[PDB]
Amino acid sequence: ALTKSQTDRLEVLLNPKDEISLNSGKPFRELESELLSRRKKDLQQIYAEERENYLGKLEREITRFFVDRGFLEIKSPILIPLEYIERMGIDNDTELSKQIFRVDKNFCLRPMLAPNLYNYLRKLDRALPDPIKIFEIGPCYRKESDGKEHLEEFTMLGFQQMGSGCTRENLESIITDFLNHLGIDFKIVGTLDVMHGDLELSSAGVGPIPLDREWGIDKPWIGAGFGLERLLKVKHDFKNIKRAARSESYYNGISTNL
Amino acid sequence: ALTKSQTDRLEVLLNPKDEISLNSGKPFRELESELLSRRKKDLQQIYAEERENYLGKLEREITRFFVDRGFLEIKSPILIPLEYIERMGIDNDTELSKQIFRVDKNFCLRPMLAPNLYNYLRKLDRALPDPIKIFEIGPCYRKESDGKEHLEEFTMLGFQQMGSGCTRENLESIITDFLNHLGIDFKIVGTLDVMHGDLELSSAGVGPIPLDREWGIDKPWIGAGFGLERLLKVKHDFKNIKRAARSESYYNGISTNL
Ligand SMILES: Nc1ncnc2c1ncn2[C@@H]1O[C@H](COP(=O)(O)OP(=O)(O)NP(=O)(O)O)[C@@H](O)[C@H]1O
Ligand SMILES: Nc1ncnc2c1ncn2[C@@H]1O[C@H](COP(=O)(O)OP(=O)(O)NP(=O)(O)O)[C@@H](O)[C@H]1O
Ligand SMILES: N[C@@H](Cc1cccc(C(F)(F)F)c1)C(=O)O
Ligand SMILES: N[C@@H](Cc1cccc(C(F)(F)F)c1)C(=O)O
Ligand SMILES: [Mg+2]
Ligand SMILES: [Mg+2]
Ligand SMILES: [Mg+2]
Ligand SMILES: [Mg+2]
Repeated sequence: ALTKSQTDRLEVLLNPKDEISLNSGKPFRELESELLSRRKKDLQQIYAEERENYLGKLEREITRFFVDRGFLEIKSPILIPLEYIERMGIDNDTELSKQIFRVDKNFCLRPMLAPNLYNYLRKLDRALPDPIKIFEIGPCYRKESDGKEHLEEFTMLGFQQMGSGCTRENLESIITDFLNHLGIDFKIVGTLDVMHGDLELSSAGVGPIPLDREWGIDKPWIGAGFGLERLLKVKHDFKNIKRAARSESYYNGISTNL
Repeated sequence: ALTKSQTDRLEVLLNPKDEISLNSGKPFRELESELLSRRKKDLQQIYAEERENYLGKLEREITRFFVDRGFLEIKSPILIPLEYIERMGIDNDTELSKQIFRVDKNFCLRPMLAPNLYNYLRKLDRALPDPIKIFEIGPCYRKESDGKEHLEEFTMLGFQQMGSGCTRENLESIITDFLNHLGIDFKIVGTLDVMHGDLELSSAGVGPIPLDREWGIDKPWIGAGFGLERLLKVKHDFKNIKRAARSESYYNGISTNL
């Protein structure tokens, strides 16, 4: 009989498509040696042929999608003024209020892209023709209870369109084309949320809303935010989102502790 | 005569290749209106035709280079254990000691890639054939005095090879092919530093060194780290590195305050 510790160890080495039944009579040392050999060969194959990181490759694929659909690629600060959080309407009695990683006195690691996107929409409206279409992909940070769907350090896609054409129908069409392009099953639940079963892939919004005024925004808009690691978790059928994270423990979902 | 404040404003709107002499008799309001029109059209052109962010595009170009030369693409945590800094030999009497952005009690924003790359070299040596070739591109953070060559939030390329072939000659060849591929003039000064005039583009190293033992490393290695914003600063002839940063004030080196 395998111990709980022994099966924890074998699960770390098990990949979702592996056709190995641990429940078999063979001893731990044999099962472990078999999985070690498979995971080493998986890494050798990546090293020999493709060599691209899941998270980076997904970011490049998403970037190509939105650039081709006419969205401007934004790269804005990750370390943002703490005042952006309050101006987002976030204070006591909101969950996000307590999830913020603070740096020094006046700064924090961004938990969301909306502040910087708001600022870019306002400034670019003075230069660019209607409608204004932008997106950003990059790190975001939230303090979280241990979860199989939550990382404290994750990667967010955010996209926003401002001006004409900002209808719910057009928003659902962007989401639908995007996730069909990636090959990720979903349902849109209606603000609106893009779900994979019980897992939230995205929350999306249709403006205007009263908050827009604080940011100097006075036009209709549509937008959404997606976690890339949740997308990888669904696409690759990982049982825990840690396999998709920036990590020293997993490479493209393969254990690095061999 | 233009005030210092007025010329500060016009310089924000001036692009390096602009053939406009501010020294001309025309009044501030006219010069400003002329530059505003040029910068707006520069942004319209980006929005119409390419739409890619300088920093992201450079990252993708560098990624393609190293992947094609056989380096594995790494994406590891940006928020790292504070213990990695001490184990790097960094304490009082080192500059970097005081430059660290600390988060909570046991963590910090990484100021360097060497800790995570060291850990990846050690773990991948159990799976991959010799030599082991990896690279990473991503955010790094250092507290800095105001500088025209320094950002507090920047982007670092790090690459490292471990095992056979780790000679100084092979290291200089990687650097030389890389910067000739990007079109960036340089000189190698000899550890070794890759300089553009007085601007340091890279510091590079040849192991083994005694520090390797703390990280479980016992093979020869070569590697280097490059700041992407310094590369963009040289390539685009920006007078201040802020034009290349993650920013809300500049898009591809064009002022967003129009
Ligand atoms: N801690 C996290 N780890 C991974 N992805 C996250 C995390 N927090 C948010 N996301 C993703 O980022 C998207 C935009 O943020 P948001 O809509 O605020 O998520 P959320 O409301 O916190 N969903 P949830 O925390 O699961 O109840 C979400 O739809 C998720 O896909
Ligand atoms: N604050 C910064 N802003 C932008 N790039 C940086 C910064 N700090 C380091 N870099 C880049 O990262 C590379 C690797 O880090 P490192 O060799 O430690 O730089 P460095 O020794 O601090 N050079 P310098 O700070 O200018 O005296 C450097 O060669 C720079 O190109
Ligand atoms: N509220 C989260 C997710 C989100 C939701 C809807 C619209 C956007 C955005 F992309 F338009 F910003 C983002 C965030 O701000 O990142
Ligand atoms: N000392 C810095 C830069 C550096 C220098 C030489 C080698 C590397 C590396 F890529 F091999 F890590 C990195 C850092 O650690 O990022
Ligand atoms: Mg949450
Ligand atoms: Mg949500
Ligand atoms: Mg320095
Ligand atoms: Mg140096």
